[PDB]
Amino acid sequence: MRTPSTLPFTKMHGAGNDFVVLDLRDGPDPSPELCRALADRHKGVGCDLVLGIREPRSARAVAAFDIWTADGSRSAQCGNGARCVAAWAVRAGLARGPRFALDSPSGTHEVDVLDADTFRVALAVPRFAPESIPLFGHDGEQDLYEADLGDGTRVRFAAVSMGNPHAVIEVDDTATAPVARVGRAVQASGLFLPTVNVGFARVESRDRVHLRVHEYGAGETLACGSGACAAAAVLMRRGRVDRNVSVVLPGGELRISWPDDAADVLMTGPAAFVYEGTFLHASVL
Amino acid sequence: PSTLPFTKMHGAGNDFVVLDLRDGPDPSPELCRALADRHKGVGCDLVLGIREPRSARAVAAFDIWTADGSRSAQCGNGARCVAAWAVRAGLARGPRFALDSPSGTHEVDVLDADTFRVALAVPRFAPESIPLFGHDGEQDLYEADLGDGTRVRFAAVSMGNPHAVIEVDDTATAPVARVGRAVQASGLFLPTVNVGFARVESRDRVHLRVHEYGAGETLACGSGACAAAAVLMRRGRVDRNVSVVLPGGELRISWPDDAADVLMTGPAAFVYEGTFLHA
Repeated sequence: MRTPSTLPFTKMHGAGNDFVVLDLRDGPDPSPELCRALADRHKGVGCDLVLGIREPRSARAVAAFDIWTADGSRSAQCGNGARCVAAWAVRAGLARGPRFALDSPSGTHEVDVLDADTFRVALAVPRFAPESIPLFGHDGEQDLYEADLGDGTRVRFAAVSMGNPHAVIEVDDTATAPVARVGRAVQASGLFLPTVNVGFARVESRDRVHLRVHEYGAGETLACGSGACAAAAVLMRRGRVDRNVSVVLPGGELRISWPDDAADVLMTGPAAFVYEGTFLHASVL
Repeated sequence: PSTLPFTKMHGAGNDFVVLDLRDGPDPSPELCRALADRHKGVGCDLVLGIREPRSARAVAAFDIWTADGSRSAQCGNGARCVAAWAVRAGLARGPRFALDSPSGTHEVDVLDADTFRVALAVPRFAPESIPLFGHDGEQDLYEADLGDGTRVRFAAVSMGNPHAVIEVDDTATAPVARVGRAVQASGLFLPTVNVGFARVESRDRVHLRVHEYGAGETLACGSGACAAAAVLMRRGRVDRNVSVVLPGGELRISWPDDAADVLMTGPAAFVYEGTFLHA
């Protein structure tokens, strides 16, 4: 039922972090050229990430997925995307049952189906040691570190690795924060790897946290799952919120659970099917 | 109804969701907004709806909705995309035909599979036709100190919609959003004026950025390109056939004589076919 010259796809999003999902089983990977075209919001389809679904690699998983950014390069992990792959897998008959595993580029992740739209994904175990983030110029683990980013920009932040590095800055109001400017400053500070994602968090209660994230490469999007998990863990590590907490992002709301310091952070949230598509003249770019 | 077939197209990066409305209701404001949402919907500058023709001449009409669900009286790049759509659907057979827009009837020449020349409108420079306020009896280059401290020298023309055309030394560094909004709020024009920032490279070539009503800048504004060309032709600065380079692509503009329609040649592209799932 696949017309030659065309590429079927599914447009999805997880809390406004949006994806072009391809079924890559028994065929090639998309070239970088094709990924770039797919992600072009005006002349292509438009998305934060291209996700390609294949047969499982691990013994237990029901499907595997790979990830491409809007410039065509591969990416090692994605938070919101995993929920969309899970929903897509359920819809395609790949994944039956309340619980199943998915292979990402970097690991195998257990998924719980909470309802048709809601999926819970184990992401990673937070690492706080300055040595594992790495947090340069710091040796003792601390709840908060302090950065002099030049006169007029003094920043107090927490630090944690979720596979990717994260700086978490508490704010009076997130809608409000110099996300792009301070996020770029922290990224260029040399306190972290240049890949650090900078979150700006406002604690509404022990149950509810508001967050914006300046992400490496993309900059800010509507939702950064890794950053949400990082903000939650940091605020839990310092006793500010409960071990189950809602994180409110521009594009949607997630529920983060971290039952034990040695356990994986769990990320619950929505997955949405937006439209089905057929990209024309897929060989002509 | 349940799901909704659509076609995604663009004209020089000005992008559209095209619906076939020939026997169904118009998209609601709510549907238009969901359709235009780039992250949680389809994503487009405008929604276009194909309808049966109104004029004796045309093979099809089309209506236009903005990303907030309100209707729009015309669109230059969209017309080329409607032309391509109409050819593909078998509505228009040979290399020329007419299309009804919400505000007129437009001759289309099919130059090749992806290239269409469309007659936009006859330029009107009379201050009372723009309408120009405060002036409204004066036809020349104008100068005005806007309410935001900027002094601007600009030409005025109506292509159906109003246009202010400002010459600059460099389109890349021009204050398109700031001065474009200043001009719209000025009261020299209806708030609906599109504000162009044009650098003349040669008599054959013009670079342009346009601050549009409502949307702000996009990758291409066809009516703005026609307005900038007609202004610079009346000002004697360019030939009656001129290329207008926009952020998303290039258009070829011709205005054979002062009573003629301005003709706008440029690309139209099909990107993908889609089924919107509502749910």
